[PDB]
Amino acid sequence: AKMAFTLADRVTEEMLADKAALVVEVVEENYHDAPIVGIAVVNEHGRFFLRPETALADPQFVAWLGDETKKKSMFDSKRAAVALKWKGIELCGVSFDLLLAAYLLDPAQGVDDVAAAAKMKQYEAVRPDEAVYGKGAKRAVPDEPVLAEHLVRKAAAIWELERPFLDELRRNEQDRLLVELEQPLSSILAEMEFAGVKVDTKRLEQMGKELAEQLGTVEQRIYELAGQEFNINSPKQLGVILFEKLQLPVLKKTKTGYSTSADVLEKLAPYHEIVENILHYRQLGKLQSTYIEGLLKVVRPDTKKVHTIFNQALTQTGRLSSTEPNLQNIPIRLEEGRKIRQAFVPSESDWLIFAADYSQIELRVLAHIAEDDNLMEAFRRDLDIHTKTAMDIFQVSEDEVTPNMRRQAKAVNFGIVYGISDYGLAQNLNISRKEAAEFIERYFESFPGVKRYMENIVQEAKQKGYVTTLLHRRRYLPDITSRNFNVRSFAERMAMNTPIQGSAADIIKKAMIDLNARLKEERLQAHLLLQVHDELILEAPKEEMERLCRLVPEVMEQAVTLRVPLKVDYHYGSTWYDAK
DNA sequence: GCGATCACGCACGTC
DNA sequence: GACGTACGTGATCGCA
Ligand SMILES: OC[C@H]1O[C@@](CO)(O[C@H]2O[C@H](CO)[C@@H](O)[C@H](O)[C@H]2O)[C@@H](O)[C@@H]1O
Ligand SMILES: OC[C@H]1O[C@@](CO)(O[C@H]2O[C@H](CO)[C@@H](O)[C@H](O)[C@H]2O)[C@@H](O)[C@@H]1O
Ligand SMILES: [Mg+2]
Repeated sequence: AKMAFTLADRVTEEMLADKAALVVEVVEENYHDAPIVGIAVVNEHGRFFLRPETALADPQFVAWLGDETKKKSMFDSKRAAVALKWKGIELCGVSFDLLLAAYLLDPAQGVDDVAAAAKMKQYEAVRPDEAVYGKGAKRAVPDEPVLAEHLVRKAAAIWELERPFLDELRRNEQDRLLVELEQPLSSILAEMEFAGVKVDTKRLEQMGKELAEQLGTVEQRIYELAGQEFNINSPKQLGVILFEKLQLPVLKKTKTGYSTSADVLEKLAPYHEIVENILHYRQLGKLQSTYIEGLLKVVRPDTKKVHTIFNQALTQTGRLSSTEPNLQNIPIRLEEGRKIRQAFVPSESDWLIFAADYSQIELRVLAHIAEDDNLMEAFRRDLDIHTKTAMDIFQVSEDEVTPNMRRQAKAVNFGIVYGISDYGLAQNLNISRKEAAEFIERYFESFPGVKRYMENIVQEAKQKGYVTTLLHRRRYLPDITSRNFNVRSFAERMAMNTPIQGSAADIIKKAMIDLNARLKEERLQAHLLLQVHDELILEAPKEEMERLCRLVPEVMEQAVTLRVPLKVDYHYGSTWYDAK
């Protein structure tokens, strides 16, 4: 049965009530400078559809959008807020975001439209967006009657579902997590995305040119060494060259053929000079295709900025992700790739990039949650944690810790945080399962509080059905009761890891909210550009650097109070590369 | 049948 | 442990 609404030709006062469900529809996946295709409002007075050209040109409607005392409930308010920012319109007063509510209640549902959220509460009187707009290439905005009914049904669902969602959040003790953390964060991310990051495209193009020259040389050397020409980028052609023509050992298999992962190739390098060249080719080609060509494709040519979109409602642990471009995986480990960061520059003359990162936040969170006396003392002394771990597991003095010992202890520390397993550690360190098991046993002997946490958290996951983070984010783990060893073991590792990774995510999100409040109080021009899981990147006038050196680390260190200190390192410079 | 698209396995970049 | 993008390849679709 059809849903009744007014297809309005002009904005009226009853559309401007002080509580409403609002839909401001942006169909393009990337909403930056994208069209708004229609607007729906549902409130005490009825249901309304407005054409955007009309509504967004109407002073009363625009004033209503920007009035913080006029409360709106929405789904994915950041998309609307950013699309409106590109049109110079402020959206304020969003008091409920159904996307973030659904995400907090259960991130595993993968809710990404109103219909998916609605089905959580047995409400089905709204179509999935994919049904209305189609998917992929065939995607398209439908004719007005179809569009208007869809937007009004979405607004009506939001209007109905706010109360039951808030009720369930309150039962879970997650209502403050929504209202005081995720919703305010959404506004901060909207500002970050809209500001964008300035790119030195000439520098990127120069790099592109160098890389292409190097790739040509290496490509030709590979042909020479192979005694043949082939698609180095093909798994089938390369496999025939390495494991048939050149007879290299097959040390590892993939589902459907020969593994050629770098870890495998590293092992084969002693047998034939072609291998080191394939590795080099892959290094350069990744930089060329993903970073140089990829970034240049998405830079806006007018302003030379890139505008990422942070997906706030995707990861199972409460981290953000970043897309189009992903600015959370710009190279840093190897110097050649690291130079890519020289192309990320401040957006104004005489400004600088300032970067601040937490030192070992996940192990500090683990020390806190596990109340492990040895680990807490280590951080209270601000020790090098990997050297301390080596001292304990290998039973030696600090002087006797060799580089290889520190390297292996570091890998153990990562294993412990990720959800230790003897097979996984063995693969990482390239040792036997028995040997890896001995490393883990020694670790738990030195850190018995961590051992107790790991046992207890798996038991809690089984008993309650989920694990929780410091600020009450939850992750359900139904596979924890599986009678399949591999399925169950993966869930156990999630039970161990999620409260650590997720609590670290909670802390940095709170730090962002606190930082923006402090920046506004101090009336600094500095602002956030990016978050990369445990680090915040800002730009500001050079004259603000001294103040930021004190202000940013303090805010990040004081965001929460743990049983150990939090420690933040910081650097600044004329490009992201130099903020090291 | 011939591009256009979709789907998936794979490899590799970050924290 | 958590992500996103690029690529090659084979399948499928879209329309005659
Ligand atoms: O707008 C972000 C918000 O939208 C969702 C879908 O509800 O993701 C869409 O937007 C993305 C960013 O452009 C795409 O990466 C994604 O493919 C698209 O479905 C949410 O998942 C997200 O939180
Ligand atoms: O032997 C106990 C030890 O095994 C683990 C897995 O490493 O859990 C297993 O043992 C349980 C009972 O004590 C089950 O509840 C669990 O499902 C099973 O996998 C550890 O958590 C536990 O300490
Ligand atoms: Mg760090």
